[PDB]
Amino acid sequence: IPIVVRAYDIYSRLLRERIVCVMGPIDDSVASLVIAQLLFLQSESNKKPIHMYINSPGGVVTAGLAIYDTMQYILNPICTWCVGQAASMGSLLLAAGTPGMRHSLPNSRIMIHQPSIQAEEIMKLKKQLYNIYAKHTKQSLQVIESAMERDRYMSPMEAQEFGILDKVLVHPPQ
Amino acid sequence: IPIVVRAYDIYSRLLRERIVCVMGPIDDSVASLVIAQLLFLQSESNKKPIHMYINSPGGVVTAGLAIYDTMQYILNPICTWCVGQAASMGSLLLAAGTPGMRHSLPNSRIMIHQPSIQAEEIMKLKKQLYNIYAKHTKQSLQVIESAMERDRYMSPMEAQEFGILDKVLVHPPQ
Amino acid sequence: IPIVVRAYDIYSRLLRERIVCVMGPIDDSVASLVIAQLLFLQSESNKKPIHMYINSPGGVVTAGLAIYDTMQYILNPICTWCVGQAASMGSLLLAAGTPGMRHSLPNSRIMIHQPSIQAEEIMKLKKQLYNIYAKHTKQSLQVIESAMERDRYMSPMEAQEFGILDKVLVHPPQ
Amino acid sequence: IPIVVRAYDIYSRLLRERIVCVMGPIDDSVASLVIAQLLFLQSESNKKPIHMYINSPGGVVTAGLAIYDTMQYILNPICTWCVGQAASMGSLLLAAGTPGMRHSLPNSRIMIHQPSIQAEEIMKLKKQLYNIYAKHTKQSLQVIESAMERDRYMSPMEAQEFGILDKVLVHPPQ
Amino acid sequence: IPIVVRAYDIYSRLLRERIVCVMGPIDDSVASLVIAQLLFLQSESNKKPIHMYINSPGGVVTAGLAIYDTMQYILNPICTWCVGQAASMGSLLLAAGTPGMRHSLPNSRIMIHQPSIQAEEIMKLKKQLYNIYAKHTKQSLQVIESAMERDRYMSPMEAQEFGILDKVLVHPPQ
Amino acid sequence: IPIVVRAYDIYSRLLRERIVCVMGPIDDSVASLVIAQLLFLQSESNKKPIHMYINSPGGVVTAGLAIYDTMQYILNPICTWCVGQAASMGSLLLAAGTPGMRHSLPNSRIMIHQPSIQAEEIMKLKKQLYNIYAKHTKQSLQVIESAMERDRYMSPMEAQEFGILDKVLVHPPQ
Amino acid sequence: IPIVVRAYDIYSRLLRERIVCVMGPIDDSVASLVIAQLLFLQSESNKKPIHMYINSPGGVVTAGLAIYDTMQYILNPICTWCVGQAASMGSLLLAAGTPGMRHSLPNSRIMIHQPSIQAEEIMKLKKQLYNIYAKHTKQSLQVIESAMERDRYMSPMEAQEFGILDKVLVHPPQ
Amino acid sequence: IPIVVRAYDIYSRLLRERIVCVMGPIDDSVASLVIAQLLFLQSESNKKPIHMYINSPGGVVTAGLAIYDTMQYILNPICTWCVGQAASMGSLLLAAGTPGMRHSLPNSRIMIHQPSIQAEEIMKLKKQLYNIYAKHTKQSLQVIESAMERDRYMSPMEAQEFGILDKVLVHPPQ
Amino acid sequence: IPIVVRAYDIYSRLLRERIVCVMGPIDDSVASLVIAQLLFLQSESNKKPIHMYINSPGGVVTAGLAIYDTMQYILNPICTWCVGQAASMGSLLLAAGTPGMRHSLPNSRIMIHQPSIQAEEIMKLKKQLYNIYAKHTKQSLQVIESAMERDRYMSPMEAQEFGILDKVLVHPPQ
Amino acid sequence: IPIVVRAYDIYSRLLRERIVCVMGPIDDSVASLVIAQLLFLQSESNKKPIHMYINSPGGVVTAGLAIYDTMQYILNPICTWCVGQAASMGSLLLAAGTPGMRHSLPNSRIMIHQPSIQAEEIMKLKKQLYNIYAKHTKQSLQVIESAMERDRYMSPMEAQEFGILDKVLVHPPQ
Ligand SMILES: C[C@@H]1Cc2nc(NCc3ccc(Br)cc3)[nH]c(=O)c2CN1Cc1cccc(C#N)c1
Ligand SMILES: C[C@@H]1Cc2nc(NCc3ccc(Br)cc3)[nH]c(=O)c2CN1Cc1cccc(C#N)c1
Ligand SMILES: C[C@@H]1Cc2nc(NCc3ccc(Br)cc3)[nH]c(=O)c2CN1Cc1cccc(C#N)c1
Ligand SMILES: C[C@@H]1Cc2nc(NCc3ccc(Br)cc3)[nH]c(=O)c2CN1Cc1cccc(C#N)c1
Ligand SMILES: C[C@@H]1Cc2nc(NCc3ccc(Br)cc3)[nH]c(=O)c2CN1Cc1cccc(C#N)c1
Ligand SMILES: C[C@@H]1Cc2nc(NCc3ccc(Br)cc3)[nH]c(=O)c2CN1Cc1cccc(C#N)c1
Ligand SMILES: C[C@@H]1Cc2nc(NCc3ccc(Br)cc3)[nH]c(=O)c2CN1Cc1cccc(C#N)c1
Ligand SMILES: C[C@@H]1Cc2nc(NCc3ccc(Br)cc3)[nH]c(=O)c2CN1Cc1cccc(C#N)c1
Ligand SMILES: C[C@@H]1Cc2nc(NCc3ccc(Br)cc3)[nH]c(=O)c2CN1Cc1cccc(C#N)c1
Ligand SMILES: C[C@@H]1Cc2nc(NCc3ccc(Br)cc3)[nH]c(=O)c2CN1Cc1cccc(C#N)c1
Repeated sequence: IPIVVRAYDIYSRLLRERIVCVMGPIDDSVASLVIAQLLFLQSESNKKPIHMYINSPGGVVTAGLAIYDTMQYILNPICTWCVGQAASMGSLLLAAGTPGMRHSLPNSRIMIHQPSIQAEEIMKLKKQLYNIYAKHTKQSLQVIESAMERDRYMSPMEAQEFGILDKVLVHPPQ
Repeated sequence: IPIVVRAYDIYSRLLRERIVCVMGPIDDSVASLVIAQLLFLQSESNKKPIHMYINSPGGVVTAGLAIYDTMQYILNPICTWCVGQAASMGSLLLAAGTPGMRHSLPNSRIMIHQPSIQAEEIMKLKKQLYNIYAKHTKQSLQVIESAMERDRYMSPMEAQEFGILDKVLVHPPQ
Repeated sequence: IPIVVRAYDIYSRLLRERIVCVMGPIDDSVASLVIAQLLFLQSESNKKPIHMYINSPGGVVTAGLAIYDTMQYILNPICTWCVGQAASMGSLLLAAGTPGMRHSLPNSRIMIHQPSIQAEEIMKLKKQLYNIYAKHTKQSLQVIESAMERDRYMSPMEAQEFGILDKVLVHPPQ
Repeated sequence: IPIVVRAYDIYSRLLRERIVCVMGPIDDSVASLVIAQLLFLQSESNKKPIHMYINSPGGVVTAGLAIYDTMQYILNPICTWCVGQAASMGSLLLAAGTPGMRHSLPNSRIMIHQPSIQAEEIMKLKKQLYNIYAKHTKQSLQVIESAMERDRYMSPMEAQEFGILDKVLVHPPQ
Repeated sequence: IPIVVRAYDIYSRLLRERIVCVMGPIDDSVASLVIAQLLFLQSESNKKPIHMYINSPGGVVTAGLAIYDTMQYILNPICTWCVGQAASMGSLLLAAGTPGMRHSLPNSRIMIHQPSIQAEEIMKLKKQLYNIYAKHTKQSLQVIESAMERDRYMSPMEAQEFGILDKVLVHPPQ
Repeated sequence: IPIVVRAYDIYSRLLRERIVCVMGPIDDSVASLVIAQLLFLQSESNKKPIHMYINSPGGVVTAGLAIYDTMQYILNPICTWCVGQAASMGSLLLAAGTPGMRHSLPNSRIMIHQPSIQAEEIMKLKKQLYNIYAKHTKQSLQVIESAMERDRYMSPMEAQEFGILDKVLVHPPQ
Repeated sequence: IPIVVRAYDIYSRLLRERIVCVMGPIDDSVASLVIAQLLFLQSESNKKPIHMYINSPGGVVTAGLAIYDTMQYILNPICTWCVGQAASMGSLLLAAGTPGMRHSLPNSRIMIHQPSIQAEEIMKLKKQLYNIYAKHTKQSLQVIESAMERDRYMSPMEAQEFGILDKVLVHPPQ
Repeated sequence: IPIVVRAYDIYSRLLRERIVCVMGPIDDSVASLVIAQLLFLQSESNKKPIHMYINSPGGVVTAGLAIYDTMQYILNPICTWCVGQAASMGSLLLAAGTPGMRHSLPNSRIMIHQPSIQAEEIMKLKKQLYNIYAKHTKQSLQVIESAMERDRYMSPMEAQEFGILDKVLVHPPQ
Repeated sequence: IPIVVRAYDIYSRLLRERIVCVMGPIDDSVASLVIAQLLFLQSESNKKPIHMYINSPGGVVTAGLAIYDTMQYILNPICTWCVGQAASMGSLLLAAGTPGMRHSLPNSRIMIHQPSIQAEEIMKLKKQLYNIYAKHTKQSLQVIESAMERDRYMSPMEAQEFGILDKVLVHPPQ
Repeated sequence: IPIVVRAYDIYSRLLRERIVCVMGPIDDSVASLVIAQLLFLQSESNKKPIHMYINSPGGVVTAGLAIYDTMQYILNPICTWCVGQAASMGSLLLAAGTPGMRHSLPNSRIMIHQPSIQAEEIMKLKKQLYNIYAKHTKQSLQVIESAMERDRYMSPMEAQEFGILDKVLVHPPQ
């Protein structure tokens, strides 16, 4: 994490590009940082888009739900880019983007299995996650449950036709 | 924790927005930090409100009681925002907010079970918590005990009708 | 631990409000820090009061005795504020405050039990604690020993009746 | 890691010479840093080349594939310099360089074995790697699968004739 | 590691004397740092010499080969000074210096045993080291193999007559 | 564990008195041993009763369910004696006793909270536990769910009137 | 594990009842023991059946395949009994039983997900498992794959109608 | 633990003298062993007494209560002998002995402080302990609670005066 | 590991069936035990065959070579049965069996990759392994080197075609 | 620990010579063992002497007091032999022997410092030790306190003239 050039860090100038990247497992600290960055970008401008690079092997369910609630709260359109992999919570945040701005890369893998203590609490968490999926991906609850029951990854085109993604860019279209 | 924009980081500008975030488990250090931040915001202006983002999986009983005493001591109205999950100790602070300023998010989870060496000390602490709940939630001691005896998470609407929350917002007032 | 406001840390401005915070267990380093802060505050002003916030689950006997000797040595009046829990050494430093200026929040906890290798040394230290309590709380050595034999936490009102506290404030009296 | 010469660190000036370096094992953080550096160099100039030094013993397949997708996304030609060794996951990044600009030092070691929990996921990743190698190395899928099935290190000349490298420099052009 | 004086660290000023010290075991990070320092000194001036202090108890074979390739690539004459000892890779880098500039100290010990799990890879690396020694030391492959097969250290005079060193200085000749 | 007197061990003569014991946490090995003992006692006599002492603080749900299925399969009447305590799983084993043979000592403790990765699996297991309780205790599903939702122990008389126990002996009734 | 009755152990008499118990995770040692027990029971009598109790959360794939090959090699009919739970690797052993002798208790759990570095080898093992399941359960490979692609536990009736089980007993035949 | 002389172990013959020793902390296994020994001695003879040597630094409240219930259940009179020391549970089992047979050695130490997650559970357990003490020592609940609220050790003579002991023997009756 | 019946352990009767199972990784102790068992079976009868069950994930090269030299030294024909898998040294011992007696089960996995500090020593050992394979498998050195260079598992039929096996039995000979 | 010869262990025959060796630190287990052995030797014959070899670097105060109470309780004359050393509790048990039978060896060292949580408890225990010393050694309390306050060892002759020992033997006097 070297300093890039007014003496900005690689992750400091990154946020100055309206970009909030969620790298690694999603924990309480990472969730709080992402929420703070999203709110700061909203304060800077409530109409400009905010990019979110999603590369996480999982995380906490409550953390992802808080990040999703913050994303939906702010009035900025969220462009979710799956740069790497999209685990259960990562894939949820990916699908939680604005309709028509959920992009990805050719070798990006998406997974919605949600492998997951309090039985009733986690089951109701799964129920509300199914609800969020049915809302964003424009799908039904039965198909979402059947898909999340299978422990398997999906390709960019599969995720695009299923509703998780919208576009699959290989190079900047010009 | 990158630097945002006079060379301030996330957690510094967060406190400059009259906002305090009790993130992670509540311990002696976190409790002291929250108390200092609340008192500093009071010093800045005793009239302006203070926002408290509550996302904690639990914490210490004495720490939460100290945070509650500091909140009640300062003359600033406390807007408790349940951003994520609100454990027993965090749920107390969420209920200890100003009447009419205890907000939450759609996918937030609130718990008041308080899954809790000195048996008599922790019992008196539980009684103090019952009293605080009956005071802020405008409920009785019997119902509070019955609710805190069950290990479960309440929904935003359930916590709003029970007395823990006041409003359940999805987007800012349009 | 963010930066507050000329780019002062939270704990730095804290010491600039004549406040010393004895947080967490009391050890040699914490004791040296508290002693240095007290002496520096005396240097800044020998007549202005010094506020000592006490929240500790215990500590070292010699460390608490050093802090007490430093408090008694400096001419400044020491306002001991119990914010959280006051353990053996915490409660001892609390009772060691200037008469008429020992305060505690409504839900704070006080305990002088002192749950007491050199057996004779620690016993003589215990006798010194007995004497200090008899001096400050205006109580007799017999009742002090009888109370310290019981392992329990005193409430702010109970500690005020016992002579450990002078006031139990709920809100700034105006 | 000393400071070099306006108070620039060695790795800071390194990124300031359009020179990215995938050193050590490839993980989520390292891949995120590499992607950020690549995108920042594209922002500085989308036509000037970008140098990528590869001395990695491997890493996460997802991370390397994300780095590859980022390299292919940006319009800058990527000069992949194999320094020391180019393990499986690095070898792809070494083979993914712009044609006519993939260099390697005389004593560098190249390997594409890619030693190979979700079986279907990792095997689909292996198939994607086969496709990428066939694309960049201009080789067929059968020969790539045969070469990656053998656990061995190729020499710079061997990797050059195999299509992984374009030049094997001993000294700069005289 | 104090600061020497325009507020330069001891190692920062060391690197400003055209000097790169390979201290301790040679790992990937140390190898990358040495390569970056050598290339930076080249950029500063490709004509002035570069001093390399070699004191390491071993290291990685690929790391030493990368350092050697970097040394041979840059057009700067390398003055290798053995300060304290020279392990297998250290002694190799020592012999890899410019003819007539491979100095050492009286009590400096040189070892070329190379106590070398991919067996074929390490054996091919061993053959590469044999070739490098035969090139620089101006010796044959058989004698180099016989020497590296024995696990023992060599004195500065023995290393000078064998071809590893050129001069054995005690004090600056004036 | 001394030998008692034909040179039998404590736990050996114990099983020779048709007396099985579930001590400590219930696990795969313990459950297998209990099943083997129950089947051996059935082989010895399918009509004579079998005593099951329960002093377990819990264990695996599948193990307790295996023990329960073995108890139901064997035709022997099972006298479940709650000695010390009967945690959730043990409590099921305590409730799974033959009607009119579930005994408990005065100071014994009963608890059916069942505090408990696959969400749906554990939820269906909890549903099966609800069904088993409704069957044995002659209670409804709603009351069982309400009771098991509260994390608290029950007294012998409370468990007897609730349906978990039948008799509360202090001494052998004669 | 006390001694039962000529001073036989629990697991000793268990094997003397032509009964083998695959308890806990399946490893090399456990698989070798199961194979030895099966072959010894065959030696005793090739016509008499052999009972295999299956309570395992999984284990090594090669170990389970060795157990399956031993079961199929011996001429004795294998009566599989799912007690407690039959995880993926055990489920095969449960499904590999003789047609018409695969029993399961009411609360037992069956799972065939087979959650599974030698990527190619584990995929070929998964294909062999597909073949074995298609053979024993009298189902097509497509349905077997679509079923075990989901991570879930089947009930006794579900596994019986799917082909993994034959009978679901609650009590011995009256 | 040597063999004493029909090849008896020291503990084997010890238990053959109608003597049970609760040595060390009281856990589930120790509790089960003590219960088994007591019931075996009852089986041997219900009239003859049973000697219980108590040397424990503490233990589990549930284990001590189980041992107490077993002692009260069996008709044999229990002669409690405090050897070395008697902690909370040790002293409870000591006082639980038959009246007129609770002995202790001259230098033995008795402590009933009971220094003690479920708050309500442990509190009800402490209430049960208060009741047991009031029953056996013939003391009132108020004085019992005020006594064990202090953390101190009673001498054999003091414990005899307090009602915990009946005799303090220095030598057998001459 | 129960006892089978004149009070013989399972592994004891196993060796009494002229069988020597090399289970788990091959180490010095396991190699010594296997050699001792082979020589004991030779002493019992030099004409009767000796069965060697091979289920190993790997082992030491020297250990496997010692086992091979022992197998070749004794005049008994060695029937090597691959049960579950045959790793680097396991597969070598398997191929080292007497011609016409190397058997394997349908689902067994054979691998001769031999993924193998002394470099020259291990390379000479691997050359010896090449020679042994060429001797027993009737194959040439080049093909053996090509096969062992690939990290993959051969099926029983493939290993039979490659000369490692002579038969692939599904059931005993009818 | 070999077997000596009717197939008796070294320690078993040692205990059969009326000898109890308190070897190593004195803990609850060793204390119970010594008490049991002493009582067994009493049961065998209350007139014959009992030898006690004392070689321990310390132990527990309560354990030593229990051993002392057992020694004084039994009517057998205790011959305490100091073999190698005598720590605080070891030296106490040594002095606790019968007058005229407290022997030792030439190079045996005696220490009575007693370097010693519960301050008041250990203080009263050390007072009891003072009393025991004054009783057995025929000395006063002041001298005993002054001696135990010094952290130093004593020679056999010093301990004999002080009262701890009675004789200092080198060879059996004949
Ligand atoms: C109203 C309350 C206060 C507030 N304050 C500002 N100030 C701008 C700002 C925030 C943060 C940084 Br860093 C820098 C500048 N902007 C807002 O959007 C909010 C909203 N809050 C409600 C709310 C809603 C949903 C999720 C969360 C959460 N977590 C909180
Ligand atoms: C009177 C005593 C001193 C004092 N000092 C100031 N100065 C402002 C200030 C405080 C902190 C930072 Br950082 C920056 C500026 N402001 C106050 O509100 C208090 C109140 N204190 C009593 C008190 C009451 C309740 C909880 C606690 C606690 N813990 C302490
Ligand atoms: C006389 C000796 C020197 C001295 N020096 C100053 N200078 C002011 C100062 C101190 C510290 C910081 Br940071 C900044 C400014 N002020 C004093 O009060 C003392 C007293 N000392 C005696 C003494 C008494 C009791 C406890 C301790 C202790 N520990 C030491
Ligand atoms: C459109 C989206 C936003 C964006 N923003 C800028 N700004 C320049 C800049 C970036 C970073 C630093 Br540090 C400094 C300056 N430049 C871009 O190339 C992209 C592309 N993004 C899409 C995209 C494509 C492929 C991989 C990833 C990833 N990870 C993301
Ligand atoms: C051509 C490529 C880019 C390049 N860039 C510059 N710029 C100067 C500079 C470098 C680094 C720092 Br810090 C500061 C200033 N100078 C060069 O010598 C090289 C050579 N590279 C090829 C190359 C050859 C041998 C080993 C490695 C390696 N590892 C890489
Ligand atoms: C029919 C099958 C074979 C069998 N064999 C005997 N033999 C007596 C015996 C068993 C064990 C010892 Br040790 C000593 C003597 N007795 C039986 O009850 C059963 C029942 N089995 C079915 C079954 C039912 C429920 C749970 C499990 C389980 N786990 C297994
Ligand atoms: C022919 C070969 C030798 C042999 N020997 C006997 N003896 C009886 C016996 C075995 C074991 C104990 Br313990 C006690 C008595 N009985 C047999 O079934 C076999 C079969 N063998 C082939 C074979 C097939 C499948 C899996 C494995 C494996 N692993 C091995
Ligand atoms: C009636 C039930 C069965 C029974 N069986 C016998 N047999 C004698 C015996 C027991 C053990 C060994 Br070892 C050797 C011979 N004797 C009895 O006292 C009891 C009493 N039971 C009830 C009961 C009461 C209190 C605590 C517990 C407990 N834990 C259990
Ligand atoms: C001659 C030497 C002594 C000897 N002794 C006997 N006695 C039979 C016997 C051996 C072992 C047990 Br257990 C029980 C009975 N039988 C022999 O085969 C050998 C051969 N030895 C040479 C030799 C050759 C190859 C590998 C090794 C090895 N390791 C050793
Ligand atoms: C009266 C009570 C029962 C009793 N029983 C016998 N039986 C002989 C015997 C004991 C043990 C083995 Br092993 C073998 C044979 N002999 C006795 O001395 C005692 C004395 N007891 C009281 C007592 C006094 C002092 C310390 C402790 C202690 N700890 C206990």
